[PDB]
Amino acid sequence: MFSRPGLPVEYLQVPSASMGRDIKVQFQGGGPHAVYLLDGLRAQDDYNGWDINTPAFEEYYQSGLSVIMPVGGQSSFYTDWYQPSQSNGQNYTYKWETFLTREMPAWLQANKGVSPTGNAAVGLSMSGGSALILAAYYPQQFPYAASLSGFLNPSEGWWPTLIGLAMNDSGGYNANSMWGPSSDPAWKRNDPMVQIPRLVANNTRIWVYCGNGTPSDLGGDNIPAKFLEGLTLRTNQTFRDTYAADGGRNGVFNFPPNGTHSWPYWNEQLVAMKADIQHVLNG
Ligand SMILES: *[Se]c1ccccc1C(=O)N[C@]12C[C@H]3C[C@H](C[C@H](C3)C1)C2
Repeated sequence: MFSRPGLPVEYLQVPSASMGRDIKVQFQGGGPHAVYLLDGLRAQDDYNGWDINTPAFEEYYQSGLSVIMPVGGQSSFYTDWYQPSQSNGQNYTYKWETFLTREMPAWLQANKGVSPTGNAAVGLSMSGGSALILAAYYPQQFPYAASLSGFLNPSEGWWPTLIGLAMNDSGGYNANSMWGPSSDPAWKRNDPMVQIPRLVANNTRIWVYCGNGTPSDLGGDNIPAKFLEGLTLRTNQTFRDTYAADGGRNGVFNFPPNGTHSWPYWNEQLVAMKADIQHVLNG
């Protein structure tokens, strides 16, 4: 849990005009290019889950890369929502894509000397897909994206229902307020599987971790674990195969037999990809 004392970790308050509030960002300056470490479904407002559960700051200290951990955004999918969640009295609209792609990089450039371009987005659970979507639509910002136990085909089959159940359980957030009903174009727009051709066209460097066993942040009380595990396996296989079929050739896939959907394995992936990110971003 957390990193060793004495590191140059700063707790920053970054204004978001789109959300009408400051967003807390934990930051370790270490070079003009950065790794954006995105949190999972149950993201809290005190610390990013990467900091709470891993020594990520310590691991990337003196790596030649800055580390950016935005704080907050429970159940947000790091996306721009249509409107506030109508199930929990949310009193503003999540605009996390606007924050991550416009507001935050402008502020970090002016205040911390971080380049708005040539960075990596690394996500897990909820934010695995977010990382891939950010790279799909903002390739200059994110030539590198990692999805660790992400939801790779959120618009397909039972996934919109299962994601909705999880979002409601995680703070009472309503998926309808986010991307509309499952027939709405926003579901396909934000679906990594559907956006494979963008990832291929831009030659995004992708790193995908597939986990085994008990699901992370998925479905609800009614859903049998085995059913969910089977859906996850088949969706992951479909993503890897479709990426290849669509001409993708810049993706590193990871499926260790003992790997689970858990912080120790997500951290192992973060450690494993460090040299890769250094090479891609810094030469
Ligand atoms: Se990520 C995933 C999901 C479903 C099936 C297979 C995989 C996957 O990445 N498999 C491997 C197998 C071998 C060769 C490649 C690199 C390692 C080891 C994982 C692909």
